[PDB]
Amino acid sequence: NNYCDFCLGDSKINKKTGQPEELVSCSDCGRSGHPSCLQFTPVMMAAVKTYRWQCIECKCCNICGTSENDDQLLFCDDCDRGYHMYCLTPSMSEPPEGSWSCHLCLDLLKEKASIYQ
Ligand SMILES: [Zn+2]
Ligand SMILES: [Zn+2]
Ligand SMILES: [Zn+2]
Ligand SMILES: [Zn+2]
Repeated sequence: NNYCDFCLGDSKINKKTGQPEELVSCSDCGRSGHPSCLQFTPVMMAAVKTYRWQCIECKCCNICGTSENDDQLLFCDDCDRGYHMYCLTPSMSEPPEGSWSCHLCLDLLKEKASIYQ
């Protein structure tokens, strides 16, 4: 929990970059990483600190709260939250093309959301 799974560093030292960098930790299993190690964009690096982020193994739909039907569980390209295609309104029959930003991110980030330009 107090070490980055990817570089084995900690909050005091990112071993890849040499800089101090906060860890983000999965709210369910404790899997931790530096945001840069997790290869998050600066927008996502920021977003995962504003809510109880979950790693891919633990990720649940933010709407229904389940981790079932992973073949329909979208990840927002800005905040990394999961959403089932069928939980969205309107429901999506097929996955989207290109980048996809959830409603929370569109509201908060506006023009900085991935879906734009
Ligand atoms: Zn790291
Ligand atoms: Zn986890
Ligand atoms: Zn759902
Ligand atoms: Zn989002």
